Amino acid sequence: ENKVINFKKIIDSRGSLVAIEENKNIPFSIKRVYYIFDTKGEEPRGFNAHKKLEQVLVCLNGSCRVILDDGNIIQEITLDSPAVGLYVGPAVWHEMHDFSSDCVMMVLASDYYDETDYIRQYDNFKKYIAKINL
Amino acid sequence: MENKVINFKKIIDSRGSLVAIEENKNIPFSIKRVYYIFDTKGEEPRGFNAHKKLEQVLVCLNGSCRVILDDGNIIQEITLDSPAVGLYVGPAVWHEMHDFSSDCVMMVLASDYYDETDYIRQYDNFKKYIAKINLE
Ligand SMILES: Cc1cn([C@H]2C[C@H](O)[C@@H](COP(=O)(O)OP(=O)(O)O)O2)c(=O)[nH]c1=O
Ligand SMILES: Cc1cn([C@H]2C[C@H](O)[C@@H](COP(=O)(O)OP(=O)(O)O)O2)c(=O)[nH]c1=O
Repeated sequence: ENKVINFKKIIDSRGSLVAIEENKNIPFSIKRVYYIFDTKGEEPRGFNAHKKLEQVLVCLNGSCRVILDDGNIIQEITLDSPAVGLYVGPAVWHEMHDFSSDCVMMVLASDYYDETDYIRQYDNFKKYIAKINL
Repeated sequence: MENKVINFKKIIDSRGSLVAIEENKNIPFSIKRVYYIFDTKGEEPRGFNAHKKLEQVLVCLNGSCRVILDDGNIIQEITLDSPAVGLYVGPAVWHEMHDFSSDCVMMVLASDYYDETDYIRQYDNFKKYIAKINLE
């Protein structure tokens, strides 16, 4: 798989614009939108996977280093353009690293926040996969 | 505001800050589209129009921007500059975006897909448009 989504960009004298439509340029319906900013420290994040949740990650400013693990393949990608999406399907583990100081990271979700949809142990993540594989 | 301006609950920890918007929860409508303006330049604005059905929430994710709202009746201006603050733009509300900082990133939550046909690009028209509404 290739989980990158290159969004259609509009350009003019004024700037750039990108539009994201649920079930249009993204495979799911948007129920939530969240973002990280004014970041500090050197601790990364993510380190989990969901069971039902489908999301798309967008680095609206600065850049961030993201790693994805479908259980089969691990893909490291550096997000440094707002016209690039990252699709994090269900059962896909993820981590965000190297956040720029000026970074703004945005996530689009298929569902509302649910602490219970978070698999926080890689090992378990892996286990879960197998079972799926079965 | 008691209506137009929204304050989202923001979370601050050792790693940074985080804001979360949930459709028909912290925002009165259903999220359908999400677009964003970035890498801006020049001294010519954006906006200048109204919608008949489209509802939106503007949010300045980085840098700042000056937005003027006009329900026909009253005019309101507000400088957006904190990702935690949302600006509700209901239907029949004319709007304009100004003074985008160089590092500006404006995001916009919309209730529906892009549709040229729901725009009102003419002030006057907006005015007439309005006028009417009142009647009814
Ligand atoms: C991502 C997200 C987080 N939050 C909350 C939960 C946390 O207390 C904080 C986000 O931190 P989070 O990145 O989920 O890390 P952790 O759970 O390890 O603290 O804000 C929401 O309310 N909604 C969301 O959509
Ligand atoms: C806002 C938006 C615009 N667009 C398109 C419509 C236009 O072709 C282009 C520019 O948007 P807009 O700023 O409204 O253009 P202008 O005022 O110069 O006419 O982007 C989409 O495709 N989807 C969207 O969600």
